[PDB]
Amino acid sequence: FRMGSISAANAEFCFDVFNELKVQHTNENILYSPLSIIVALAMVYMGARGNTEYQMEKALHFDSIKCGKSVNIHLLFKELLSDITASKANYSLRIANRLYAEKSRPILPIYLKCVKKLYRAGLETVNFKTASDQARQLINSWVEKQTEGQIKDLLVSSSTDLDTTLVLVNAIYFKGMWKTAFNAEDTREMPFHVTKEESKPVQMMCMNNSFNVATLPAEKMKILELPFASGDLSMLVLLPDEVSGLERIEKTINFEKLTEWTNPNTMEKRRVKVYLPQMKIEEKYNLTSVLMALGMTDLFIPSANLTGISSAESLKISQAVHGAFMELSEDGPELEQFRADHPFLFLIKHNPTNTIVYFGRYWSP
Repeated sequence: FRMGSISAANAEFCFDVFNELKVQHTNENILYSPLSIIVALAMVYMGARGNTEYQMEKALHFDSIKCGKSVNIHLLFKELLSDITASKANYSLRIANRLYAEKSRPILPIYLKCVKKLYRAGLETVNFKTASDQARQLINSWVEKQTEGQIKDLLVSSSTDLDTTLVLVNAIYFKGMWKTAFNAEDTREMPFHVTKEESKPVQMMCMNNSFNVATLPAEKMKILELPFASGDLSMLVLLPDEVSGLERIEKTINFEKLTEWTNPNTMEKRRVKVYLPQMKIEEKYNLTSVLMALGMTDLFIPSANLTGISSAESLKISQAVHGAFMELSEDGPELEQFRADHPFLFLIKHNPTNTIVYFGRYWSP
């Protein structure tokens, strides 16, 4: 299992991000890709030195797993992304990952070559100094095109100016299809109980088929596995038994607990009557504060050491922005109930590696 340590680092980072993200996104849907974020940061890490590099190594959990000392890590991420990025029939996963760099911060040839070999077309030089607004529009157009129109204005107007030197831009798009097709003649409006007092209407899909499901009364939850019609991704839905059971589960979830709850011992194939809201979600984040709070403070202040990217005097990450879009479309004996009509957590995983590709909270339609 070559990819096992990288999958584990990604999961630990996922829950580190969730713990920070949820502090400032209360009573809100959450959707992000720990994988696309960690790949973006690994690309920057390749050019970081000194304390900046050390902080990233710890915060990305690389301290537990040519182009620098961590070339193997870069090689494993490149291989993993190549697996999951693809357009098959009924499967489209796109990651848009780019570091935009000010013209007057010349890029070291070695970093440019390393990005070409390991991180695709992941680096672009632009004129922020005297064309920061055109640069902004060009960046946002690229993100918008790569996400099939779904992630618009990722870099907002206040975010770039003549002093911008580096912007990390990361977006992920996924559109897949349910394997057990939900028949649209059964989709209908049902109340979603955001709280015991507040309900909102949602288009609710209904399925009745064999599914793997963990039934966990000691944790007061059920975990449903939903395969997709094509690709090697699947969804897990963690549904609290109680209308307001989410908070207790968010306070306790981490990589170790998630592994315990999904152990194959208690995952059982059985007939399930599933109610699930239409899963089409978009979220955008400025992750600068979150990543500083995780320990990568140096990267975002003028004392950043990015001398493996450029020898220029001043250099730092001005903004790190992430946009995530996820959609699953449909196709044209007693049952266990799985009625996801109150807030829940969900994730999309890459089955061959157990890598978390998306992590999210469904709070409200």
